[PDB]
Amino acid sequence: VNSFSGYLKLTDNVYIKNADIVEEAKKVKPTVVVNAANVYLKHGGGVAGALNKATNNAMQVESDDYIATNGPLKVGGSCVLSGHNLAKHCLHVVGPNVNKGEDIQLLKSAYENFNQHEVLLAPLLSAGIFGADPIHSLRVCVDTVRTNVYLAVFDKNLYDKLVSSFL
Ligand SMILES: O[C@H]1COC[C@@H]1Nc1ncnc2[nH]ccc12
Repeated sequence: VNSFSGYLKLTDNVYIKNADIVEEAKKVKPTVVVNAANVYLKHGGGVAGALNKATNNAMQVESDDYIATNGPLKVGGSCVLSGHNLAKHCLHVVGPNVNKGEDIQLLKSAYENFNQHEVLLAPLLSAGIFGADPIHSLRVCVDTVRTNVYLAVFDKNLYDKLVSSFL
């Protein structure tokens, strides 16, 4: 039993809700919140910009030190950093950005990072400003993630479409 509330159950391990991931994280304080990161951990917009803003830019400060030490992530890769005031940990995961020409096949590799954590609050990878089809992202999530994932979908219209089209 966990404290996630109001989710629709899609499969044995995947759950979904129309919610603002920032507000969800502040309420639940999950062990892991997933950020829709880029390889430079520049949290300018989308989910990343919103999560970083909610940390009063502390996420960005920590991320800049991480990059200065380690260099950029790989597309499809991840790193674990602090969750600040939102969660114990933030798993920064880089899905492919279609508006940069990146290979959508890397979306499966991106979701594989979730399997290193027993329970996660997450957005749909490569959705929103990353330019992928969110219906496809949900399909890859369900077919790749084996741990317990709670998906927050900000847009109500999109949430309803994802549920109604789910096979
Ligand atoms: O699938 C994501 C990528 O593009 C649009 C979607 N964005 C979001 N999803 C959940 N909570 C959110 N809070 C702020 C932005 C946001």
